Amino acid sequence: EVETFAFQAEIAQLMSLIINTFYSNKEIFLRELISNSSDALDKIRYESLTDPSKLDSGKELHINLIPNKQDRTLTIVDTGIGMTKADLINNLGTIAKSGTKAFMEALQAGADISMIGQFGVGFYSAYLVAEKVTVITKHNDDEQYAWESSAGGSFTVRTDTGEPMGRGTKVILHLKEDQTEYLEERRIKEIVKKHSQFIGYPITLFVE
Amino acid sequence: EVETFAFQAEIAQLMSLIINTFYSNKEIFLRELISNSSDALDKIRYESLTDPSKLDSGKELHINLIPNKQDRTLTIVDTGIGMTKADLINNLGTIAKSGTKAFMEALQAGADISMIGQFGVGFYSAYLVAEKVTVITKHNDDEQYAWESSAGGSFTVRTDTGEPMGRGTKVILHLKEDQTEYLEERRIKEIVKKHSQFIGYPITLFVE
Ligand SMILES: CCc1cc(-c2[nH]nc(C)c2-c2ccc3c(c2)OCCO3)c(O)cc1O
Ligand SMILES: CCc1cc(-c2[nH]nc(C)c2-c2ccc3c(c2)OCCO3)c(O)cc1O
Repeated sequence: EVETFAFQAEIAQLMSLIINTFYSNKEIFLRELISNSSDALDKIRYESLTDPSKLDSGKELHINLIPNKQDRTLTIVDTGIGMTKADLINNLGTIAKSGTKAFMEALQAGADISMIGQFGVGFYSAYLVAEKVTVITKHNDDEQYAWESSAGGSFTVRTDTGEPMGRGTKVILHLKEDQTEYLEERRIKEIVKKHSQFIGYPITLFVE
Repeated sequence: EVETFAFQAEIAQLMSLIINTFYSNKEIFLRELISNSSDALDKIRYESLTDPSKLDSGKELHINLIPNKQDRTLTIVDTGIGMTKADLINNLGTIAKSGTKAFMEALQAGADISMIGQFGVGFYSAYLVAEKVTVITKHNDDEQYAWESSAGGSFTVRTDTGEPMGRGTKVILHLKEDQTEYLEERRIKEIVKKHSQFIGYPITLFVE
């Protein structure tokens, strides 16, 4: 079973600006995703302080960067708090309607696209480099869900068959044809060091 | 009634490093506090999307910067989600034990003190400029509380008498004698523009 939803008008607009604006500094997508992972990891660490049982679905709090040159996907996995079905539908837990409006007004007054994360909508920077994004997520209070979108104004949500992840969020970037540099090991390392060097959780870059 | 608590050893250590390390770029305290306010504002905006009644304690989502040269205090107020008594006691809702350890290890490997916010413990950067910090907070699910500390290994929590704030968090910096520059209007504006220029919520700098 697959449900299909329209993005709110404001998120459709944000997505179109990211996809259609000429902007060469596309590499900032990664620190935005890493920063999202870090926030979700913070959240599970804090909840676990009063209820250790929240970590029964995995004690290790970390981030994995997984390139696959065959599928042309870059995957950012964390073992953070994950998301419920309702959070996913509700702009992946972001304040995207108000965040987008504030971001637009900022762009009018001298901001640029790399400041997107300052408005709580950094997730959508994914579309700087990816033609399609799949988000798989598992919250302690819910089943595993798969969100997906190639933009165009719509996204799907379904229950995720098979591969149970325990707890956390997985962002699979199906990369644009001309953005394959972000599957190269030295490129990913360079970007982590440039933008995400000092982070509260370990980051493992998988090799192929 | 006043309760007195010991900081966990790790937070006592973080606090001592901030107070005793020679580090001239003290002005970053403000963007860390503004960034905390922004996160709390994000949180109430998101909760309000499924339950509008969460905003009955105030619809306006903003940040106020209030200097007072007579009391020598700089106060950062927001109308964010606020904090419960347990959050306050639990390192003001931060992941400060793990955050501190990660921050220390980062400092050993080329980080500096301005990266403190990357470890979820930016609040304590307050002690770069303040001899005593008072935090007043009001969550929808609780009464108004006052947290306070002049470091030295301890903090107090009490119920807050009188001045009800509706909803949010108030950080009153009782500034060190030699740090009065942060009460000057042009100094505060300069710092907001340098470090907190593009933020998802309005910031009002009160005049005297
Ligand atoms: C789809 C975007 C995304 C979300 C998460 C994530 N998992 N669990 C949570 C609560 C989050 C999350 C949600 C919203 C958000 C986040 C993180 O960063 C702060 C403000 O916006 C994540 O871990 C990675 C990620 O790329
Ligand atoms: C005492 C530190 C502080 C806290 C808040 C605040 N109010 N409500 C909440 C949930 C928060 C908060 C708590 C922890 C935290 C915050 C924000 O920034 C992200 C991670 O660490 C705040 O609004 C301002 C502020 O200076």
